[PDB]
Amino acid sequence: YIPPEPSNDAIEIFSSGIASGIHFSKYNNIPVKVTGSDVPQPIQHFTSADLRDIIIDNVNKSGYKIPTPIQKCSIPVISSGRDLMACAQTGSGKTAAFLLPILSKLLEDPHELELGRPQVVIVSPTRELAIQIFNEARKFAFESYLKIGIVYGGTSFRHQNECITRGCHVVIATPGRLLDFVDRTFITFEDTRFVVLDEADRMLDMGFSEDMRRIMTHVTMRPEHQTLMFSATFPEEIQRMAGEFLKNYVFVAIGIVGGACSDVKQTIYEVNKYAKRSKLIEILSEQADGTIVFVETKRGADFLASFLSEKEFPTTSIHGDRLQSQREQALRDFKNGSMKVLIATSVASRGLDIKNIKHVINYDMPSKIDDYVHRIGRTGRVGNNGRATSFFDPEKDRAIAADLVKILEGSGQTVPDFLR
RNA sequence: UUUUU
Ligand SMILES: Nc1ncnc2c1ncn2[C@@H]1O[C@H](COP(=O)(O)OP(=O)(O)NP(=O)(O)O)[C@@H](O)[C@H]1O
Ligand SMILES: [Mg+2]
Repeated sequence: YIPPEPSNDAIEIFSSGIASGIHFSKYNNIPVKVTGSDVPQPIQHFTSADLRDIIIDNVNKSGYKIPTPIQKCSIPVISSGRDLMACAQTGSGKTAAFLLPILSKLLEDPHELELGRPQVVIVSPTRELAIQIFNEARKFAFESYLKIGIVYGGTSFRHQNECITRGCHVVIATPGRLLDFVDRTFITFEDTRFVVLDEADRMLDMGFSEDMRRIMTHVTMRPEHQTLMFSATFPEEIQRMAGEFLKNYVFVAIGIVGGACSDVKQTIYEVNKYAKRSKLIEILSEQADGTIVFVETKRGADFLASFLSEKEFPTTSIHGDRLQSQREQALRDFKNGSMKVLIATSVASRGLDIKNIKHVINYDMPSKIDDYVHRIGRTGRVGNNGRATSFFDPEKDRAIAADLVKILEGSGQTVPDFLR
């Protein structure tokens, strides 16, 4: 496919991001928990966290005034050479929480850039999230000698291998296409001093564990390396599995682990399978701009997108059955307003940061409450408000009624009797 | 099922 190359104009490099909301201040009212031995103190300002000036400059140009709770706790820990497990609600700044200190460390204590040997490997559960992280990295490393780069499936192995063999300090990647570059020995980890697993709980779950074990357990892995794990959810059982790959690690949690973001007004409707589509148009007809509808299957996303567009709703979709180029273009169109409605499977439930997403609709409830938390988290980020509407079907979503209630109470939302 | 060479 050969995806479009990223521009270098500071106007584009800094076009990605959401402006802090009116509730930004509410962040410090959130309880903080830290566990571990001699954990460095939390920094209170970007200009007092031992960050290289280049980095701080890019932060100011990115529009940040105050670090968020996880950034305050995470930055000093990473800067200290410590391993980290960080939990913080969706849209609360976790990406910068690990890029700033890592990027800063690359300039502060430089090592020669070898070929096919990255100094930082950041892994992602989805392709679009990989490129998003990739662009934030370019944003924070803007106007420096640092070379980023990204590797992910659905693209021509040649154009990526190309960009990489020019040498990259930081490599963002999805598991599959990385194990490919690795089994073909074009990529090796002798110089990898930072291994970051974004959406870590997902990277370590049944789906990805084997591939993830192989990556981190590779015979080529530099014995001395920091391992950082971040996520808005982290089931205890997965936190135990993570520990095997962490050394004397610090644990930080802002708020309730796996807790939903309190800035998203959540509403749950009791709808039956065949009553869902009219309800959807009912809602979209009332207001359709900036809405993402989450469905259960790939075929379902495509069917619904086609339906909606035949009814005068500028709609596009994203899921695994579309060409990688269509997946990227669909996000493009949603970001610049071309498309007003985005239909998606959980391929877009985690980490995506889209300014236009003003409403999240769970057309189909997910089977796991954690997936619910990430999905509604695509809205109401950075202290801003947001709404999430979910269609609860008694015919099949009884199993998640219990966890949904807890998440609802836990985020200060109202619980409808039918869930009880 | 959804992701993931
Ligand atoms: N300190 C800050 N001040 C203002 N805005 C920020 C700040 N830090 C990050 N942001 C922005 O807010 C959005 C949320 O950051 P992001 O790193 O995607 O959060 P998250 O915690 O990773 N979310 P999720 O991946 O859904 O759990 C991004 O647009 C950032 O640009
Ligand atoms: Mg994230």
